[PDB]
Amino acid sequence: MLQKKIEEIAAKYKHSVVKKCCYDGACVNNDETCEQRAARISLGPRCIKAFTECCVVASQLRANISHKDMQLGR
Repeated sequence: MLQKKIEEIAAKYKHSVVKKCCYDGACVNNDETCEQRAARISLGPRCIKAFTECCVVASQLRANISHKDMQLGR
């Protein structure tokens, strides 16, 4: 599951673009500051909470495991 709970919340967005936003969120740079690590969340509004959210849930998916769940579920 390199993106199961995140590809699901991404696809269930009321905005095709929010999909990419959550895409990075799950692929967050490393810690909390996801797009923040990027440089400055400046790709859109739905992004801020879309990516931030997918990156936070992804944050808990990768902040506790380190295998199928982490390596994949992230």
